[PDB]
Amino acid sequence: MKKKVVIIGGGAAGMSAASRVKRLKPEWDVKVFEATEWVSHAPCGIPYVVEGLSTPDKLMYYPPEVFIKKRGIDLHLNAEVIEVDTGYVRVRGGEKSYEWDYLVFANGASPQVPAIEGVNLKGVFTADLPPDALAIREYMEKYKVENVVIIGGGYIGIEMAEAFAAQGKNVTMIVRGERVLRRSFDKEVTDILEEKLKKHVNLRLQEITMKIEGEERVEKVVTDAGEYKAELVILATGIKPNIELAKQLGVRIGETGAIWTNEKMQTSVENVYAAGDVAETRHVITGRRVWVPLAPAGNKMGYVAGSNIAGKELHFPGVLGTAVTKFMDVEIGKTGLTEMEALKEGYDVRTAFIKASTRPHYYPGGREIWLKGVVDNETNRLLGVQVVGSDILPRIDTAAAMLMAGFTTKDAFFTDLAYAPPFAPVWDPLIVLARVLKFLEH
Amino acid sequence: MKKKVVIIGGGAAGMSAASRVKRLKPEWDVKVFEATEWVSHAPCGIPYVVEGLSTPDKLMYYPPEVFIKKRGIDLHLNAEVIEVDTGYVRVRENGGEKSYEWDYLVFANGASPQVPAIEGVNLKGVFTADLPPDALAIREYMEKYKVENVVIIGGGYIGIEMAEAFAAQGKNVTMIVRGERVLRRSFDKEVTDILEEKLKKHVNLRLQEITMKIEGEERVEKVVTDAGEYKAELVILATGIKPNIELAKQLGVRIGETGAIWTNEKMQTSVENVYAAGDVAETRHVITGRRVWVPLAPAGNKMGYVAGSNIAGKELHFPGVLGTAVTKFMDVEIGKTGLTEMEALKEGYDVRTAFIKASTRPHYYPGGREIWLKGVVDNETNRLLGVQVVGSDILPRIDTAAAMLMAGFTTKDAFFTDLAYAPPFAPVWDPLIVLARVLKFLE
Ligand SMILES: Cc1cc2nc3c(=O)[nH]c(=O)nc-3n(C[C@H](O)[C@H](O)[C@H](O)COP(=O)(O)OP(=O)(O)OC[C@H]3O[C@@H](n4cnc5c(N)ncnc54)[C@H](O)[C@@H]3O)c2cc1C
Ligand SMILES: Cc1cc2nc3c(=O)[nH]c(=O)nc-3n(C[C@H](O)[C@H](O)[C@H](O)COP(=O)(O)OP(=O)(O)OC[C@H]3O[C@@H](n4cnc5c(N)ncnc54)[C@H](O)[C@@H]3O)c2cc1C
Ligand SMILES: CC(C)(COP(=O)(O)OP(=O)(O)OC[C@H]1O[C@@H](n2cnc3c(N)ncnc32)[C@H](O)[C@@H]1OP(=O)(O)O)[C@@H](O)C(=O)NCCC(=O)NCCS
Ligand SMILES: CC(C)(COP(=O)(O)OP(=O)(O)OC[C@H]1O[C@@H](n2cnc3c(N)ncnc32)[C@H](O)[C@@H]1OP(=O)(O)O)[C@@H](O)C(=O)NCCC(=O)NCCS
Repeated sequence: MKKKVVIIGGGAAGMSAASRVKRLKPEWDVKVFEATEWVSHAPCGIPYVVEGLSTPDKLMYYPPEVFIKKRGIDLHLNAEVIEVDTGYVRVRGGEKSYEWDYLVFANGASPQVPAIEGVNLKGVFTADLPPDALAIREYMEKYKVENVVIIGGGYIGIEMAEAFAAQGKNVTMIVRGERVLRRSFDKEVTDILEEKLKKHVNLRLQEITMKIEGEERVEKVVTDAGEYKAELVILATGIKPNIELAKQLGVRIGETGAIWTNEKMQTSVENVYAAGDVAETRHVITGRRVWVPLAPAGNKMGYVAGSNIAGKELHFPGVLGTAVTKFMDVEIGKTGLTEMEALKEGYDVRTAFIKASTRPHYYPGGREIWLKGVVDNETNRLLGVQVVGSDILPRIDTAAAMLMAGFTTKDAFFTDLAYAPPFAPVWDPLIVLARVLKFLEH
Repeated sequence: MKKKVVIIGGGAAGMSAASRVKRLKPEWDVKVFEATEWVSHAPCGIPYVVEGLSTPDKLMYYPPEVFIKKRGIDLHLNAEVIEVDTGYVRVRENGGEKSYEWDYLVFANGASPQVPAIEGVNLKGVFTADLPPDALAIREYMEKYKVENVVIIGGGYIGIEMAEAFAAQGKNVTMIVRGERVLRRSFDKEVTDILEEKLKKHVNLRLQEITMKIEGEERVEKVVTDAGEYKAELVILATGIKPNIELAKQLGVRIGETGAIWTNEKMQTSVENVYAAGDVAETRHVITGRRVWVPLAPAGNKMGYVAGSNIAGKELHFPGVLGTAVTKFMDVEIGKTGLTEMEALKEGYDVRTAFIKASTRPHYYPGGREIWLKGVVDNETNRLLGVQVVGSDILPRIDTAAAMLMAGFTTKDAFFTDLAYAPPFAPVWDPLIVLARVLKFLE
């Protein structure tokens, strides 16, 4: 029998789920309901759209007709799913009902709303979806901005901060405690991003935002600490998964806050799946259920969800917590457990923090790179690697493979990594790190 | 007790071994005999010093003072090992000869360029690019004599790296390649073709030519091949290299089928207490398990490390090599790991391949260059046999793939590996992941 598949949300995870199902089952009716004008879009591009490095149409991978005419997917744009119950969906010109044999929550995560005064003032913005990027640029046109404040010291906030310093503004970051990205990175890595950050940005640590002032336009921001002139505000205080439709069916919600899924991306409710930013996943090292709202996993989850619906078993092994960002000259990145995390999990750990060069001592253009590694004292296995400086991608990606596989410090050392003078030093920083840790054996 | 450890060769392999031994056994007598004046040197920097992009003193990692004073190695510079016998080594240093007892011996005397049977190889103006003294000799010749036209006899990596060194200096460069294509021995056609496009535009690329003779006055002026003549004031012979095994043979040391000194995981040779590390040594291949010869720097260094540890009674095993290597001509990056399609087929594998094109950034973020990937896969097990990468930003794809191959990843293992994404780094689907997907998990 043909079967009716319904997908809520037309982002990365949603279309990956949509494509996969139709690809495997062309005779099946695959509907996607997206609330906005946007499909196959990238929230990752926003900062760079706003910076103006590029345009907002380039936050699409594929246009609608590629999905409808070229891939046979019944794509409903401007369509908001408002209710769900067993076997039925309710959507909004018009408010119609649809039946499903399978359901995918490819539903994403909306930004967290801190309840303080002036949050609703023309002038205050939160960066999540592509319509937000156009709204900020449509604003900087209708008004004249020179002072910008950013509440949040995470990555979303840093990328937005950079997106304004490049446009030559007086930017102020207000983070709620002792360091930037304290939740995800360790101090000795975070310090090196901050040296560069302090300089190009008014970094205000250990502060809480109290109110936002203005008329109908924003004009000032007050914190427990001091006042700052501001004509535009970005709020990046974290995000939370859109779980409100999920509960509508008493789908299990994870310790994490996101929708509980298994290896097949199935939920606690039969024929109901979940993928992307709404979905809680598994950690590859730890085995703990964890929430890591990032793009590559989002897509893979959609791919995995699509496959199981179309009746070919596939497992998603989980995630490593691999992530990477940048402030100007400085590349920041991790994969696996941070020292803090590894401690929280009750591991017995040793660590190492080294500096190296990015090129051999002869070939020019050699820049600095720092690496912190975390190792389990009992097994010698790597638990995580953090890298900062220049040219950190080969290291992070490489270490991610090694972790996936459960490499030891010794396994890493003898791995045949490449060397040429225009590429890396003789002793690759990753294998240097792995040597400084040592291979202990009772 | 307090053993005597003698190491022939002061390159990466020798110094790694000497350092390791002394580090584990500080009460031991450790001697390094190096023929030249250079210790801890980088022959890998010869092309870049020739280009003038770097000074020669930059080829040394540590000054010899560090090994002697700071580490305790009895380093003997300008000292050549002439004969080897069980227990003894004959060395020529201060014009004369002398004798040294060894309890442990390491061959780290590397590999030297193959001397071709052409007439006129010994004219002045003809150089080999193998050791640091060569790089000086090349600059000093360009200083003493006017050079406009440069001819490279090559095809392989050194050749291309030497060819580039002369081009960006404005010189007129010609490459003589025996048979169909550049780098034909180590890469597949569809990979080298992309480099070759870039080569021909900045090089007089001459394929399927056997250089017959090098002619000139007292010094070089022309190169004659069975294809024709080429005006040349300077010649680089880079037709391949051979392991220095002639003094191993005196000891009765087993030589592997590759031509290099046979070893095991411990870097031990056929002869008791005798070791070999670096470009002299034959090692294991991580995938095939076959004996292989890959004269490259990171392996040579680890081989020295491993040899040192075993001499000093701390057992360690070198797992072998993947055939991982990387080069660049201009802004074209070329690199491989594992087996090519040709190697795999030669080894009798049931093989499927894929060749894809992608970008280094997403279509929003700018600066996106082109990247091409080739993957070889075993049909029966779904495991990656090898990956070749060409274009821009290829280091992540090779290093990551190397780890995967080292470990025995399948295409599905590769596909589901948590690789990093941010716009200034890569596209949402890393080109490696696309390769793994286009390859397929057929079972
Ligand atoms: C500014 C920013 C920068 C980022 N940078 C990176 C990065 O560098 N690297 C990285 O890996 N990740 C990054 N991410 C995260 C990445 O964008 C997400 O993890 C990924 O896009 C998740 O895809 P998704 O389809 O699951 O959710 P989304 O991409 O958010 O798609 C969900 C869609 O569902 C729609 N929807 C919501 N509710 C309904 C409803 N009730 N009815 C119908 N439709 C609905 C929404 O309109 C939305 O379009 C970034 C995110 C942001 C916000
Ligand atoms: C032009 C060029 C470019 C290269 N580029 C790269 C690259 O990009 N990446 C890479 O991984 N590898 C590269 N290599 C290879 C790399 O240099 C070698 O694999 C590495 O140096 C091997 O170290 P080794 O000590 O075994 O040999 P060597 O570094 O050559 O050391 C051997 C030493 O032993 C000495 N010796 C020889 N005979 C005697 C004797 N009779 N008595 C005493 N001493 C003796 C020699 O003088 C020599 O200094 C390149 C090589 C060349 C020539
Ligand atoms: C593109 C998207 C819809 C997924 O669709 P997908 O079909 O799984 O991925 P592709 O369109 O690239 O793949 C189509 C086919 O081409 C092949 N392919 C992809 N790239 C290729 C390449 N460069 N060379 C050769 N083949 C390629 C794939 O193998 C696939 O084959 P298959 O259908 O048999 O599996 C989804 O990832 C998306 O919405 N992306 C944009 C949004 C986003 O990811 N943003 C990032 C979050 S901020
Ligand atoms: C340098 C050489 C002698 C090896 O020496 P080594 O002692 O084994 O390696 P290092 O010099 O880095 O040793 C430094 C020590 O400090 C440690 N260290 C700590 N932090 C470090 C850092 N951030 N970077 C490098 N080493 C660090 C190393 O782990 C090592 O520890 P160990 O003594 O306990 O083993 C050898 O590689 C050589 O001669 N190289 C020159 C030629 C070459 O590199 N290649 C030739 C062709 S390109």
